[PDB]
Amino acid sequence: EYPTVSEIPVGEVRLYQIADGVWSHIATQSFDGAVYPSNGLIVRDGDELLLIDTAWGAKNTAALLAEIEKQIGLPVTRAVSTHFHDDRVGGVDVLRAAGVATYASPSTRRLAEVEGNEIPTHSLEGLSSSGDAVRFGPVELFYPGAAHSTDNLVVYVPSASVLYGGCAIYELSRTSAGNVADADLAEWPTSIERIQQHYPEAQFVIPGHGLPGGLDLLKHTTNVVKAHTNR
Ligand SMILES: O=C(N[C@H](c1ccccc1O)P(=O)(O)O)c1csc2ccccc12
Ligand SMILES: [Zn+2]
Ligand SMILES: [Zn+2]
Ligand SMILES: [Zn+2]
Repeated sequence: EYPTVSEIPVGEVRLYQIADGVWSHIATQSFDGAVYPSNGLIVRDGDELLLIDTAWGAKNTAALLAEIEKQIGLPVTRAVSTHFHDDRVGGVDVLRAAGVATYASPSTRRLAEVEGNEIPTHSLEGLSSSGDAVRFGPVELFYPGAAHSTDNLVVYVPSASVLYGGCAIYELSRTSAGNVADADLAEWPTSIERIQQHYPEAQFVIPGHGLPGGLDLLKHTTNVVKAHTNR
C-alpha cells in the first residue's frame, strides 16, 4: 500500500493519502552509494496546503511541487521544516522561488546557517522549551525536547489524528540508530515520552523515513536509542 524505497525512481515523488486532507510525500535520495527513502507531510487548510519538510534536495523538491499541482491542484502557501538537516531544508530555496513562505524555529534557522544549509525565511516563536506547542494553520507544532537533533519538531493534525514525528521517530524495520552525529542520545527517550503524553490519541504515526505505523513506533525508537546508548 505505502510506497517503499524500491518502488520510487530517484528523482520522482509519490503522494500517499493518509486521511481526509492529509498526505505524506515520499522521495528517495542516493547517498554514499545507498538509497534512502524520506517522508514529509501535506495538510489541506481550506483551499491551500501546508507543506511539512522538503523532499531532500532542489530537484526532488521541484518534482514534489509538480506532483502536488498534478494530483491535488491546490496552492502550497506555507512550509515548515522540522529540523535543520538537508533532508528537511534541502529545497527551501526552490519553495521560496515558487512563492511559498518557508518557516522554521529560530533554533532550526540558526543551526541550518551554521551547517551552511538552506535557511527558512520565517521564525516560529513559542517552540523554544520542551513541551511547547503552537497551532500553525491546520496542525499543531510541538517541541518535545532534543532527540534526533536539538531542534526537531513534531507535527500533529488534530482533524485526522495523524502524528508526524519526523526524524526523531524511527520506522519499525530500522533496528539500529544509523547517523546520530547531532542527536541528544541522553534526552531522546524523555523527548519521546513527551510525544506519547501529548498525543496519546494519535491514530497514525509517520516517521521521518519509511513505513507509517501507530504509537508503537515511539517505544521502538526509544529501544533503538537506548541500545545505541549502551553500544
Ligand atoms: O536519511 C537518513 N538520514 C538523514 C540525512 C542523511 C544525510 C544527510 C542529511 C540527512 O538529513 P537524517 O539524519 O537527517 O535523518 C538515513 C540515515 S540511515 C537511514 C536508514 C533508512 C532511511 C534513512 C536513513
Ligand atoms: Zn536529521
Ligand atoms: Zn513571508
Ligand atoms: Zn532524516
